[PDB]
Amino acid sequence: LIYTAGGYFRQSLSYLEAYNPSDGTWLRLADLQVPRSGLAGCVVGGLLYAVGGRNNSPDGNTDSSALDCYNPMTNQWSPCAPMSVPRNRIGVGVIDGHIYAVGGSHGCIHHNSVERYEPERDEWHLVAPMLTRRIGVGVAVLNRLLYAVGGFDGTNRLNSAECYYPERNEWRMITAMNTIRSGAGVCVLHNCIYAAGGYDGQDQLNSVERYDVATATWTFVAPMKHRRSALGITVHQGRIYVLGGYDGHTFLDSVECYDPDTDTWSEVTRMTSGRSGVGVAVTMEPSR
Repeated sequence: LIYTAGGYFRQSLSYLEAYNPSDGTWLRLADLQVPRSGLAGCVVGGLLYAVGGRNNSPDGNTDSSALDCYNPMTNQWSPCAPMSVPRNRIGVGVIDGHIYAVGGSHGCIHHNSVERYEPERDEWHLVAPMLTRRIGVGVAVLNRLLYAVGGFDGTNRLNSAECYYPERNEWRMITAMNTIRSGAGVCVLHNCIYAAGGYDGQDQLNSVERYDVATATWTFVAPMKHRRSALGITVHQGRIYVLGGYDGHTFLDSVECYDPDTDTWSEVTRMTSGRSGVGVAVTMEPSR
């Protein structure tokens, strides 16, 4: 199952919905404890983690440092220890069962900080900061290395990408993308880092480009059918899924799937309601 948590459409949502690519169905599950947009989702030990984001309530607007975990066996949410700072429009990646929270904003502060979460101790430790302040950053893990791609620094939208070495504890710059992208969807498929969509300060983008480590190069692939930024992205059974996003006029509910063997995109499903800024991950389906 593909899970989408949170999101945004006129305000921040607490929806938690799971998609079945063979059923067609969307499952409504336990709402997030607090409505949140601009968050990230990941899966460690089967549990679905929802990280950071912001609560845009009609009453107030607060960036979040919260970490919350969802259990598909219990269909229940449980809070974890929070990060050191609120991180809206965050990126996250998993390395050896540890959650890396990357960038994001807190009010006017644009983070370059990065922190690591250890699920076995429910603890958060700060690691080496990034070379760039990046909110709306895409994050991926390839061969146990953490990559931070694109983003916005508060003044400029970025096309650069950097790599973090966990044991070396430092970041080093890599080849920049062909396109400046903030709020793109970044994932790993096979051994290539995919950057899809995003916003370049002027247009929402449908272009997709993938980074090959062996040649240290970003090459363009088949573009999506719909430009979108602040989209959700995940990989399921060797195919990429992008969910939602914002195209400058509407909050999309389109869900596109990319088949790498044919370099093509297809529209498989719509979400129950358009939204952007979701967390998205894949884990076992819940329990009847």
